[PDB]
Amino acid sequence: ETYMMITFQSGMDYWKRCLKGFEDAAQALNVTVEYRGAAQYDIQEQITVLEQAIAKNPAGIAISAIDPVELTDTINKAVDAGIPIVLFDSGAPDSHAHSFLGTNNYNAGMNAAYKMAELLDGEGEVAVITLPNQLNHQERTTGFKETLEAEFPAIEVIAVEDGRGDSLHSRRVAHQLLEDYPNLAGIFATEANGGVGVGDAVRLESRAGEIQIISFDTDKGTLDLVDEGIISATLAQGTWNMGYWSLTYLFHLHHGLTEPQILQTREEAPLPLYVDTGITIVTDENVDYYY
Amino acid sequence: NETYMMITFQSGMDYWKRCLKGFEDAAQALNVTVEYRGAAQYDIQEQITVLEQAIAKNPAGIAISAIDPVELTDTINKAVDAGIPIVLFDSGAPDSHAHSFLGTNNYNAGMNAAYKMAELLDGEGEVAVITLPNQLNHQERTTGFKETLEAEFPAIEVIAVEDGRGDSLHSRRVAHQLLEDYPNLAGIFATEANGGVGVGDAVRLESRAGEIQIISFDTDKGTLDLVDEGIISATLAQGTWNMGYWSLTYLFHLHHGLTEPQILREEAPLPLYVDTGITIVTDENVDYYY
Repeated sequence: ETYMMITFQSGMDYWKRCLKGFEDAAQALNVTVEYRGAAQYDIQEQITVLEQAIAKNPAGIAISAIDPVELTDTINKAVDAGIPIVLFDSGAPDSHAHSFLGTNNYNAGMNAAYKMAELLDGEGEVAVITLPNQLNHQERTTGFKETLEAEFPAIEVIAVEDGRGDSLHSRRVAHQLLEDYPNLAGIFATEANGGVGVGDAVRLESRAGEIQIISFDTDKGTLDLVDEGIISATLAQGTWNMGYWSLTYLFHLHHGLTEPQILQTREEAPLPLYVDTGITIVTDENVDYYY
Repeated sequence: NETYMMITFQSGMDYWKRCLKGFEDAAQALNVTVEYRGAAQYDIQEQITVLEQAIAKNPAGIAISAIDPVELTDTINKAVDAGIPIVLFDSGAPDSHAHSFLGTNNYNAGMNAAYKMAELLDGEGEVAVITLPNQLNHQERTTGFKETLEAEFPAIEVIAVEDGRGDSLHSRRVAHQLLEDYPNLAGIFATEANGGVGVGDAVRLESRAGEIQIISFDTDKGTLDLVDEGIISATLAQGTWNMGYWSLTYLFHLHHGLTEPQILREEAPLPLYVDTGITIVTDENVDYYY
């Protein structure tokens, strides 16, 4: 009885706490886990990994989909094959997977808006560095923007720019933003590499902490920048929760412990649709517990 | 004697039975006891007292559906301050310090209704909504339905949203008057079970019994009968077994400190929200909901 976790950019640190929750639930439940993922950020490689998982016919699969649409046919394949499968971290809303466990990215952006307004005393100019073509980053940016337009009319969003998931690139972008906008007070990076490059731009310009910076996730570089007073806050996603509750949900499904709802098609919906695994604000106040 | 309490209002109504089934199912597996208590009427002060008494009992946890999103917050926070795990299910209290909420996402339930209406109408036509204008859960369904129509389905216009008052007879009068006022009306969404019954009955009394598409809410027998009799096109069922089972499971995790919480220096031990799902029920699956 083995439950499989499937990722992308599989060696990345973000997954380590996902996996830990997953192994904590499995230890609790006396079952086995196997970790897998595409080593690169490559859709066809994640399709191969998932296809390979389905072929071993495990007790269940938890997967963070690299793309909300281009993995769907493979996900439904698992479902069709009678394998319990849940999404975690990144979803595929049109697929037939049995649950999604992860961040409400709109609300995450809303959390960042309130934190920003607090750091700026309710006024000032802000910018976003994000990934304009990724849906989770788009929701993050819309949550932030819409929350500020709604609750903080004295804070104004003056740019949303593309940090390309790349620190050097985000630094050049941040730097250009600091030139173009004399009174820029705050920067929200929706993506970790973006925040690191925004922190390097502010510290290379001797402006730590004149410029308020909010970033995402808890990579060591992000936490070092926060511990050093450069990045003001980072949003930590509930990765342990994703792992612990995905496993749990897979186990329940596998052992038929739920009373499924019955669809028009007479197929079964044995799980809740969505588990919001939370978001934590990390500042120097709490940075220590996140290493 | 490890005991989990489920607290409701109008506690004897059929809505709750499947929540309690779910709760009891989780307890049985875990070898723990449950108690079911509630305001027997629709009465705010009554539920407050029921919850104060539960707190006094010092259970291993409390799951409660809050009769009012505001008026129960101070009592809920008393449970929290007393060190008793407490989760909301079904009807929330967003401003309280409760540990989690397990329940429908009403905006999304409205959106699901919109997609199914769109499909029923081949994406075009006049529709009306019958709702509770001053209730937040009903505002959310109406909004989710309208904004999904606005954005995704330009050729479907909702021509009216009407107050059904939770009373069918009134909703009958309303559907009838709607049918007179809008000759080309193709559909009606009722966000509330009694509106849906009133709409159903008006439609059959006018022998429109399949040229007006009707979507309702919940799985009251009155509703499911109209679905089976081809009068109601679909009804939206909440994941009430889910609510009870995962509430119990979450309280048990809280009570025993079974999670790794996120810090701030105070711990956040549970996922904030569990979306327990909405299922579209037509004559195709209606049999499984009795």
